[PDB]
Amino acid sequence: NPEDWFTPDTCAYGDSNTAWTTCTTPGQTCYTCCSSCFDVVGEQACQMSAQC
Repeated sequence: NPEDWFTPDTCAYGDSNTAWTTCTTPGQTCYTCCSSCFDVVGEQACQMSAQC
């Protein structure tokens, strides 16, 4: 679940919500943020949910 998979050690975000939602919206970092803000478990779950 996308609170759990959050890796703030490398995500410039303090909220797993704001993080996931960045990764699933057009910004500077949509789909790729799934990789650079979540563990591999959250990555695939985000990269399958991430539509810019």
